[PDB]
Amino acid sequence: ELTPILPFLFLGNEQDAQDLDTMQRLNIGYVINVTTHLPLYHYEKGLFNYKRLPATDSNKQNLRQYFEEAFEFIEEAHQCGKGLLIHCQAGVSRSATIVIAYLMKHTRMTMTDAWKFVKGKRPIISPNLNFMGQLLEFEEDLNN
Repeated sequence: ELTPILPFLFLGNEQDAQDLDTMQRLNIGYVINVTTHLPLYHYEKGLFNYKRLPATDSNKQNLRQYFEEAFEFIEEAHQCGKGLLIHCQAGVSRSATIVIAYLMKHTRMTMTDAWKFVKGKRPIISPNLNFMGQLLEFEEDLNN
């Protein structure tokens, strides 16, 4: 169910991060794990490059702090022409907020539009009020 948000960006869940067979058929070379507790599945195989963003899906969690780290990673994955998977435990809130924000800054889109695109491919996404609110400040601060 890994949703191709882009040619070079896929958004999925925990079971998605485990399907190695699938992942190298899609050409994934990069993984962002947006959890605090889950393994970097397949790390020992030496296949992928990984970045953990140890966030929880709380109304108290700050993702804006990770926005930059995730973009630099995603853009390198573009510059090198291989796929990137971004996952949480379910692809609904944490990992989607980060996708929405990249689609904002490194594609030409407002939040409404970036959110609309992603929900159109992956309609289970439901970022919580806290994440929404952090997406709004990000819009202001870009279009400052």
